[PDB]
Amino acid sequence: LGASWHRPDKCCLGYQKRPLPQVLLSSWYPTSQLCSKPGVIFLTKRGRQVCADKSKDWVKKLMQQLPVTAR
Repeated sequence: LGASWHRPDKCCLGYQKRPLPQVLLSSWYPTSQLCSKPGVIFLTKRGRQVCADKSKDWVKKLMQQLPVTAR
């Protein structure tokens, strides 16, 4: 504990598991590499974040459909 927030557990242990539509998606940001199984989270336009693994199929298309959260 102690400012645990300082630790961004973005390395979602599990992923969406389902293919979401880019019709409402915005972009996607990659997690750290110091994880047991880090992938990439998708930040919908106005929806929410979604952990996914580029390894997937729909997650791959999105990567090409969207750029990446850089800021």
